[PDB]
Amino acid sequence: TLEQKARIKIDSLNGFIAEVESLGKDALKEKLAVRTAEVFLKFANWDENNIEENKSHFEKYWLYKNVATQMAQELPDFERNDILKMLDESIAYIKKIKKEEVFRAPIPKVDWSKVTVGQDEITMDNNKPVFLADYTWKPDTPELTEFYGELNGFYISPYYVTNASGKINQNVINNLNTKASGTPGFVFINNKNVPQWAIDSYGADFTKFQGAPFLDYDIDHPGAKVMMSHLLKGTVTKMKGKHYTDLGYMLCNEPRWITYKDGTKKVWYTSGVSTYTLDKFKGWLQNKHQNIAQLNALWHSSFSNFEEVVIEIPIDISLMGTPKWYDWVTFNEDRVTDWFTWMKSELRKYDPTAKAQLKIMPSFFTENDPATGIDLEALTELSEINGNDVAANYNYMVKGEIVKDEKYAFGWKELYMGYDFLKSVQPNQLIFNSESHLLSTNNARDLYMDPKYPRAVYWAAHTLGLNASQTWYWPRKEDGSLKSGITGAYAGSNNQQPRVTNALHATMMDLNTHSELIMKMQRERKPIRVFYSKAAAANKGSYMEGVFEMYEGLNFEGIPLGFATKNIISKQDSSLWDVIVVHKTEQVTLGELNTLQDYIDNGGTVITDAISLKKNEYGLPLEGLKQTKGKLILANTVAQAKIEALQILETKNHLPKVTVTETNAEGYKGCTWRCVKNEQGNYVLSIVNLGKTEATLNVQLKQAKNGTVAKDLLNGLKLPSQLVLKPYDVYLIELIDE
Repeated sequence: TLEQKARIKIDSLNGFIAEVESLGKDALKEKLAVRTAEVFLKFANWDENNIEENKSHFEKYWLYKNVATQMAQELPDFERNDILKMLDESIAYIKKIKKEEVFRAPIPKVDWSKVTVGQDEITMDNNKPVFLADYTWKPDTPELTEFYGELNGFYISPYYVTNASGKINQNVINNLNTKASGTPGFVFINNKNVPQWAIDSYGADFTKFQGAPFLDYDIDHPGAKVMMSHLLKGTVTKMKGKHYTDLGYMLCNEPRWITYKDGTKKVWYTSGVSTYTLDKFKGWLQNKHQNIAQLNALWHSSFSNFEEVVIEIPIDISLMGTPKWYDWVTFNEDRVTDWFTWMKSELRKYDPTAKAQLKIMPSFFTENDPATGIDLEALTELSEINGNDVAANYNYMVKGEIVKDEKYAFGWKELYMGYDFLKSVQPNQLIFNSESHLLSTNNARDLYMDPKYPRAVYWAAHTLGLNASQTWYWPRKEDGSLKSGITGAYAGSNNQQPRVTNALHATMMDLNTHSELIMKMQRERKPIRVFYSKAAAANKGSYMEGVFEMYEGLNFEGIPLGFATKNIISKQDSSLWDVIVVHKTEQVTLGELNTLQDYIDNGGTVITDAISLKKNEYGLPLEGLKQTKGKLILANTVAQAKIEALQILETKNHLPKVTVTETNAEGYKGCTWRCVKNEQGNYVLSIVNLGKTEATLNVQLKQAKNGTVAKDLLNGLKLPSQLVLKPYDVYLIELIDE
């Protein structure tokens, strides 16, 4: 039987591990293989005995609905055979280790008990930087914490305020009194299960208006603060300085305040707003317009004063582009930011050192979701840790079928644009993906997913700033059964994927081995900033297609990309970059325009196309920019702006000191790369093939005295002049002058 073969493989592998370590080499990756094999052998025996439960889970996901029986029946032998391939791959490699056909540096073993969470790095002893990985709901057992992480945490919810005097649930106080510091983790603030006293006191209106589906109450109702203050006051002083606050206080799980309509189509999570919200909107309208006639001309309204302003919320999406749509969506962003400005300062009263963060989805930003109320920049400014749960799309499920990315190996835009924006707003802060959806999500899933994919995307995520991650997800219990509450997200995901799970932590050991090189790419200057306007975004649903168009054209030059905004220019040192590129940003506020002028007035360079920067948020004409002491370069096409932008770096001497030229059968580059200098002063490249076909790379130094010879840092060999990259392939190489 397959399991009997597998235990034979395990026996041979363990034997090889022992021999290699006796010769003084490191076999920690292969030890991860064996454990992953043991664990999933257990998973598969439970599957075999629970076809009916597994069939019901496969019925919950549309891709597998019609073959649920088939999938549940075949799952145990899928997992077992995946385990065999895993053991074979490891057995072969540990023989190359034994025979010295490869040289792999000892992998550091991350003891979570001996790691320190800094401002922009996590480090273990010896001050070696490290990167942390765990899973959502993984069991806390020795079997799993040895390789799959030891993330700590604490969970609070307004349901713990048991009366209106602010008494906290006693079993929670007992737990908080006896829970030790423990390993590093984060505080989860639930915003559901409003307690009965709040309902009784504040009435039906208190929960009629929601930040659905993860906040169940009216953030603008005065009771909202009374309730949240009670919870924070009664628990947080017990948490101050505990290691389970090291990765912050998560103020909200996937926040959003969706407030638009679409005729008779169902808009998920949308809500109206209370009288309290309209009262703040009126105040906001007073500050924005000054007098009612100005608002009335833009709204085509005829209010006599601001107290008489009326707006229908949810506001229909057909109004997008109108002044009234801009005012609502912008105010909605601001009022949500106000709630978290309040929530943070209340938190600080009880833990003055608290690091705020949110589990924000950056896809609202990269996909330009309408009327969400989420100002990604403004909530990231208020955070000490760059929280998020960004995703990537191995595929796209359309109407219950798999569709692949039309252009690349997988959908990476959300990760690269997302994290580059996070690291432009908070360049000196850690990234903590507290519910990583790089493996699977609502519309991305494949039981048979190629194990090269988790490697590429987690490697990519870490070059971009990722420092710690809780990966979605590990719903399996200790004995291999499943937690109750299994939804459609389960079928096909990582708890049915031995080699996908193996790849993840095996890629983490590569990342940790060479973590100093990764931190150099995370800290690298970002000389080119693509401009982003919330005003353009509010007005044009398709706005982020033109933005990605510019970003995409720049993202394969060995340069880490960044963004610029009004606040980034107003608040940060312009010497941190060389040029700002504007592309297809047709509407901006006057504050945005003048800040871009201030940047040129003080010696900066702006590349823009002719169509941008000439209408305001209401569609009224703006003067655009002028060249003064700095420079203004006009360039309509992505190709021209790319030529102009790279020249500015050339002048300022900020181009990579390495060139990479790529052949592929696609007509565009798909190998994205990074270049930094190591301690011996040799240049090191990280390369990921994002393209859907094989790429040949000619890599050369710029000042080579003898030549350019590349060495594989992962396995210690010299590589051929023409590097070949299959889709998803990952290279970490050092360039030598020979």
